[PDB]
Amino acid sequence: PTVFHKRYLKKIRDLGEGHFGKVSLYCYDPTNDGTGEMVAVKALKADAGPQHRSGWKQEIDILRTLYHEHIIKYKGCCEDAGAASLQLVMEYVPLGSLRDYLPRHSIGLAQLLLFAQQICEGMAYLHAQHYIHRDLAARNVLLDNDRLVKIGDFGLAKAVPEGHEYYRVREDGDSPVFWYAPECLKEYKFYYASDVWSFGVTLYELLTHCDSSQSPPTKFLELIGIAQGQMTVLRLTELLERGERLPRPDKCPAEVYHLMKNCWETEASFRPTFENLIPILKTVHEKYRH
Ligand SMILES: Nc1ncnc2c1ncn2[C@@H]1O[C@H](COP(=O)(O)OP(=O)(O)O)[C@@H](O)[C@H]1O
Ligand SMILES: [Mg+2]
Ligand SMILES: [Mg+2]
Repeated sequence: PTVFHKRYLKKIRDLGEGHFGKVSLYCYDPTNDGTGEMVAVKALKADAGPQHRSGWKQEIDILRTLYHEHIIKYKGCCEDAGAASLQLVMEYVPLGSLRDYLPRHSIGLAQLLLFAQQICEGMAYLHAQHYIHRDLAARNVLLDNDRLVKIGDFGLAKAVPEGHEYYRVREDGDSPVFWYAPECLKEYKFYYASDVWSFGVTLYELLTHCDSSQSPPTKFLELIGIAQGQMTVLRLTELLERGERLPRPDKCPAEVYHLMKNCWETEASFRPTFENLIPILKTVHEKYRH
């Protein structure tokens, strides 16, 4: 509901880009003294078409209705006269995403399992609100402090109508295919269980400290090959249907890899829900903590 006046917004730096969104760091200082809050402002590029504009409206509408300790905090909106739409104002998390933080900070196993438990808590809340995230990846998991994680980026999020188990989307170039379950790839159907598959991929990213050489696109493309014409998604669907999976990260405990593999069941109903994962991850974190 809050309205931020463009008048008092001072750009500090960009945090994320590019086609078709941009996240920037601003100081919102109405007193003009410097005591003003630091905010992360997400803007829709003025060049964006109707499809991305109706989607952006949905992203703001969804984030506005969500309230959870593991979901990025919505602060309000700013009128972007130049766009012309709304700029999404949210809390700024200094440590950034796990994708940017982990390659530079060796975090212990216990802490990574805590982040994974918190991701499941935030996701179970999201699923109880009858929404699917559709872009669950380490790049979209923001770190508030060494012990606290927050899910962001609701750009692909959708409301799943009551009584329905899935939502159908179309063939898109920006689809994060390397984080997607086979039902999404082959039938274009996104179930609550499809987000669980993406969590298994996110859990794999965390256990690899988001190392680029071990990332899901890197590993799947080494399996698929780069001279496949328009067939990368087809070869991906085929390798997953044959039971091939991302490997066990170095130092990942066997039980944790088995949990990962269970999130990667080909049959969507054989996967645990986020509600089932919470006590499991609480127990595993407790085992590994010291
Ligand atoms: N609240 C925030 N605080 C700090 N960095 C953020 C915040 N929101 C986003 N970012 C950074 O900007 C990147 C892009 O933001 P995101 O919402 O995921 O946009 P996109 O839809 O283009 O992927 C994130 O991966 C992260 O690096
Ligand atoms: Mg993102
Ligand atoms: Mg996004």
